[PDB]
Parts: sequence; structure tokens; C-alpha cells
Amino acid sequence: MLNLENKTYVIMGIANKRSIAFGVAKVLDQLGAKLVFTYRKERSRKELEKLLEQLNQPEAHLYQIDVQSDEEVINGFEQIGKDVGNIDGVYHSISSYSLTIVAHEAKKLMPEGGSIVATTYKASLEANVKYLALDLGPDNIRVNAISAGPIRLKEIEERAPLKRNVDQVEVGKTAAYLLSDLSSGVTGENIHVDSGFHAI
Amino acid sequence: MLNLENKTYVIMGIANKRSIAFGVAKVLDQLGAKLVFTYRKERSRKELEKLLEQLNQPEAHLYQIDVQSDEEVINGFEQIGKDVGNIDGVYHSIISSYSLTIVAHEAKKLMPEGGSIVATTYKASLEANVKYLALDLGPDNIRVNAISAGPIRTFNTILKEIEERAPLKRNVDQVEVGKTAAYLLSDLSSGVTGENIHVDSGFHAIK
Amino acid sequence: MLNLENKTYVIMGIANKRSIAFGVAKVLDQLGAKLVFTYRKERSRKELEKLLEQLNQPEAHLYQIDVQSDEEVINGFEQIGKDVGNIDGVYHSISSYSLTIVAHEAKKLMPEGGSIVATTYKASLEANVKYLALDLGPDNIRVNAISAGPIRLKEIEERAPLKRNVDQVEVGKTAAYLLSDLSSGVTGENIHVDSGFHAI
Amino acid sequence: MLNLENKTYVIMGIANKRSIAFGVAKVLDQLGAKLVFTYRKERSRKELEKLLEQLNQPEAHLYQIDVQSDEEVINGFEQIGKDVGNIDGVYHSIISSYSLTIVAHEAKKLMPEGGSIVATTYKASLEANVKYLALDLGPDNIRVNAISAGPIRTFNTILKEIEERAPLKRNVDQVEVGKTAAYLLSDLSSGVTGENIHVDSGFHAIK
Repeated sequence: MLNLENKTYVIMGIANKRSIAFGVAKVLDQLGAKLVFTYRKERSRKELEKLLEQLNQPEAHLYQIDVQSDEEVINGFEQIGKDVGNIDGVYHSISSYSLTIVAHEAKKLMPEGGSIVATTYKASLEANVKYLALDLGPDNIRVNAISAGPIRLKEIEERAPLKRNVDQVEVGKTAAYLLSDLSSGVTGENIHVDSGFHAI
Repeated sequence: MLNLENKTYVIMGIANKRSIAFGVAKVLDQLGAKLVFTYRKERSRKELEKLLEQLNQPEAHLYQIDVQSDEEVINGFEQIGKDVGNIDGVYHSIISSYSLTIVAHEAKKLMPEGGSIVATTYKASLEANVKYLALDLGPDNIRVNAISAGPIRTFNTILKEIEERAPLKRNVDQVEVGKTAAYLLSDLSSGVTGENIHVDSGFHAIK
Repeated sequence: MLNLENKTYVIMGIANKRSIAFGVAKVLDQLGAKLVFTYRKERSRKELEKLLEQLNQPEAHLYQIDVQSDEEVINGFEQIGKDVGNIDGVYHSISSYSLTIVAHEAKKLMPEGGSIVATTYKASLEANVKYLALDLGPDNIRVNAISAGPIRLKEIEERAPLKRNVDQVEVGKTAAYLLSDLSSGVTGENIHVDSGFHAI
Repeated sequence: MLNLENKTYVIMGIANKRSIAFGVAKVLDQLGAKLVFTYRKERSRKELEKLLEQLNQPEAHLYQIDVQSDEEVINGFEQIGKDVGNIDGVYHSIISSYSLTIVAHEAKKLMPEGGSIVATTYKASLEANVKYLALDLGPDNIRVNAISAGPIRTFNTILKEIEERAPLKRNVDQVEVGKTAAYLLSDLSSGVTGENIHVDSGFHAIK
């Protein structure tokens, strides 16, 4: 059914056509979701512009955010803030928090609430996903971590129980479980979209 | 538009309008899935083929299954084999990880192209089979993942802590657990196996 | 210097001469520590009796405790309780807690305080070591987990950075860091006496 | 009776009577160990070869070490090489994990039979080198493990939370951190490497 379109998400994290975060765009384009992107380099917008039709229709609300810049992400979101509206949720990508930040700037457009999904892909963990889950919970806000095996290695293929490995687009889809309503009871959580490897 | 309706699943452990598992059928019923039940004491029949006001229309396929004897799990699942014939996964709800294991292996037979199995609870080592059995069937492409429902109505003080200290300041219900489980049997869980999902308002991340 | 003798510990966990928990006895005999043992089977006291000189001198305060028996460990400790005195700390050994229990029965002879050390040796964790650490903390009580690689395999030997693996007696000694005062600031903690393997 | 006095270690980062690291020497001094210092700004000399009222009697061997340039870590440790000559481990106290790394590799040269290295803090990925460097030297038998001191006097509100909500209801000091570190360079830590030890009153296990 459920949980989809018109709703707004800002995939911050795309480097090019193989970025997990294009997976997430891609899937998310597809369910009807309006969608925002941010960007580190001047130019990867060189690319992201091409990156489309694909059906999210302008601009698309590219904004460039470098993410170690308190003050960049700030008129980053303030920028967007005033541009789109407020937002349905965010897709985040040593060692990191920029998320803490990303996230407390993000809070203040999601006023009815939302969701935030951030993707590791040793020895991050996985745990101001918990904290920040504490925090905005009361705000009716969800913070969850997807943590992806590798795409695209050859020990997993043998020891990971699904006898293969993942890609972007299946990471895309756990992402939209996470962004979706299907998951409304859920937070402070981390999903391994890693074929099972994490089991062993 | 999307993912995988059409498909057929055994849900296993509905006692009434309120058994977590029920929400698993409801929601499921709701996505066009096709649905089989099992049921332990069939005064759980007594409700169950009530109404069904579902959209599942046969039949149901209720099956009596006494989850502690191997031989009518063994028979359950063949009977099932003859009737509708063949499957997409199993929502297993309701120590008794034997059920899971032995459930888990015969469900295997119904699945020649693979699938998905979900087991619910409400200590973790559910999480500890979900995970051995996730290796065991993984080579036959079947995922298996646990879910773990925090409490709803079915304790009283423990009821209320979680409203004041679940992040989300409240609690979950059967259709919240139902929704997620749909994510599990689903293809959108496509890459996931031997995982545990707290549908717990947050409460898994504190003190 | 420090942290040693006369102080009383009850190595619950010895099955025979190769039990980690004999390691701990062994080491602990050696620093001057008075020492108590418990036992599952009738008979492993068959063995433990032999298990000695070795210098802890009577009885030694064997008591048999089966550890899924609320009421066994109770006159288990009540038994000892009245026999030795109160105690300096405990050495504990699906999936377990008996420790929770072990531990809240143990509390009430350690009144000035102590320490409790419990040893796992996938997918235990490691975490009512935390809780129970919460609990008795205020009681000036320490709860810590040692988690041992294998003794006595041949993938560790290659991938564990110390290019070998452990034994009992080195597990013995982390144990007496844990039982010792050297560690007085420490609790809710877990030490891998696993050659490094846990790193990788 | 026991473990391994006799031995010789570089302690590296004493600013005064109160620098965590100091307690590392004190305690260490106390077990009969032999002790070398480094010190960044030597108005940290100004205190340091004060008294020493230690039992270390030469000399000390203070060494000026500016922890951000490789070439006088490089020189530090050779100078050290010529003087006392050769070693048992290094207490490294005081981003600047470069220090550790580059410290860590040259300390390697002083150790032909192996040893022990401890690095202190007070985010974790200290824990993340302690651990790469624990692999890297592990084949040369050198362990490396981090410690992580919760706060003492050297913040004010954060001072007091931990007294009310460290399990142990209070806080640690320099000789508590000192004691543990002795456990690290020690042989009683014999099996341990690439680990992190909270000397934190408990505070690592909550909220």
C-alpha cells in the first residue's frame, strides 16, 4: 500500500550513478517521493543534474552541503527549508557524526515528525543512532541505521548465507522500509542489509 | 506499482482479534497476499473461521498444529503441501524454539525457489536461532530474521514505563508489528537474514 | 603489591584440572587468597578434593551448587555464608544468567563490597554484566565479564594477532586483575582474554 | 612473589602532580619498574625533574618530545636507544593518534622480544587504532590496548552527573588510572591486545 509519495526526503550522500544513495533515489523516485539532494563537490552536480528523468521533476532542489561545516549544513537546510517546505525525512550517508548535526538541523522542519536513515557501509557503530533516537523520539522522530555489506567480496560470496552479496537497489529498498510508515514502531534500530553476513 | 503481493503465506498462531499474529494476517490480507492459518487449540477455530472478514476467500486452510510434536508439524506442512500446494513463507508466532526449528525445516520443503520466514517474540535466543537457521537455509535462499514486539494489551507498571520512556513515548500495537512483518516476508527485506527487529517504540535503546 | 590475600573468593565453575576456573584457583591460590568452590556434580568433588595442596588449606569449603536452582544457590551461599564469613568476590562461569541470581545472593555477604567476575567462553553478551553492574554499583560492587578465546583453533593461531591462543592460567590472571584492587575504578566491563582476536 | 617489576618503561606526558600520566609513574615507580619520561613543553621539565621523589634514581631520562613531529619521535626513541638502551613498553598519554602510531612504530624498535603499549584517553578511535596497531605489532608480540579515563580534576555539571549516576556513585582519579595501566604493561594482561578499558566508575554502561 503504504507509505510513499509526495513525502519529502533529502538523499544526502550521492556521489555518482553507483552511490548506494543513488540506489535510494532510484527506488524512492519510483514510489512517488519527493526527494532532495545534497552534494559535496561542485560538480558531482555536474552529474546529479543528468541524474534524473527519473521523474522527481525539479529542481531537484540540489543544495551542496559539505558535512563538516556546522555553518554549511545550516543554511543548507535553512536554504532548502525555505525552498521546499519542511521535510518527511532524511537519508544520511572518521567516523562519523555529521549526523548528530545533520540531524538536529533536520529536526526543525519535520514538525509532525519523520525519519532519518543513515548508512554505514570494523568498527563504526551505531550508537548515536541510539542517542539521537532518545532525543527526537519524543518529537515523534525516527532514527535508524542501515549497515550495508559491500557491493560490487569473494569471501562473503562463500560464507554469507545468501551466497552472494547486495547491491544499491536492495539497500534502496531497506531504506524505504525505514523511511516508509511500515516501520512506524521502529527506532534506534540498525538493519543489516548485508546478506546475513553479520550472523557469523 | 510494487512489491510482492500474490504470494502465499502460513500464519501460525492467531488466538483472537488481538493476537499479534492477527495483525500479521490483517495487514497481509491487506496487501493481496494469500494466507494459510495454524492454531493450536481450535476454540481458536471457534474464533478463527470467524469471520475471517478477510479477502482471503478460500478458505482458509486453517490447520490444527500442535507446535510441540514434530509429526504434526511434519503432517501440517504436507497436508499443506497437498492442498494449496506451495508457498512464500511462514509467520511463526508463539524453550519453544523447537517450534521454529521444526516448523523451519519442513517449511523448507514448500519453497523450492526459496523464501522468507519470520518469528516473533515478546529471550533473545530467538535471536539465536533466527540466526543459526538463517545460515542453515541461507544456502537455499530462505531468509530468517526475528521481530520482537514490545508489549501491547494481552505488566501494568511495565505497561507504563514505556509510555514515559520509549523514545516514541508510547507503545506499539498489533498492526505496527503487522506492518514490519510484511516488510519481512516481503522482497523489500530482500537482502536481510538472521536479523532481529524491535517494533518496540524505541525501548530497546536504553537503561 | 597489591590486592590479594586473605580475601575471599568462591570459584564457582571448576569442572576438573583443565577448567579455566582451575586456572583461577591456581593463580589465586598463589596470591594468598582464600578461596571457595562450588560444584555441579557429586563427584567432581570427587576431584576437587584431590585439587589442592595448593595451599588454600580447608575445607575447602566445597559446596555444591547446581545453578539452575534458585533454592540451591541460596542455602548455597547461606550455607557458606554462615561457614566462612562474608566474601571478597565471586568467580562465575542457554545462555546464561544464573549470575543475576548468583549475584543477588552473593551481594548480601559482600557488605563493604567486592567484585564478581564471570566468563563466557557468537553470541552471548555481555550485558547483565552491565545491568547488574548498575545495580550493586552503588553497593560499591563490581561486575565484570572476561570473555576467553579457546584453549587447547588453528585459524586463530594464524589470524589472531598474537599468533597463538590463550590458556587457563592467563585467564586466571586477568581474573585476578578483575578480582584485584588494581581495577577499582572499573565495572560493567568485559575483557577479552582472547589474544586480540576480538579485533578482526 | 609475582609479576613483572624490573622492567623499563617510557611514560610520556606528565604535565604536573596530577596529570593522569603521573599516577601511571607513581604507581609504577611503586612496583619497582624503571621509568623513562617524555614531556612536551619542558616548563614540564621545570616540574618534572622535580622532585622526582621517586625511587627511580637515575636520572630520569627526561626527553623533550614534540609529539607532532615524526623526526624527534624518531630521534627521541633512538636517543633512548643509546642511553638506557632497551625497553618493556610505553605509556602514551595526550587527531593526535599520530603520536600513538608513530610513537607506536619506533617504540617497536626498542623491544626485540616484544611488549606492551598503553594509550590513554579522556573519540574512540583511539579504540580504532589501539586496534589496528594491535594487529600490526601483534605478530611482533607487542600488545596494544587503550584505557579510557573518565574525568577527574584537570565539566562542572558533567563533573557531577557521574557522581550521581556512575554505578560506583563517584569518580576515578589518577592513581586508579595508574593501577590498571600497571595491569596493561604488566604480564597479567598477558593475553590481551587491542582492548579498551574504561577506568570510569561504571559510567560507560548507561544512557
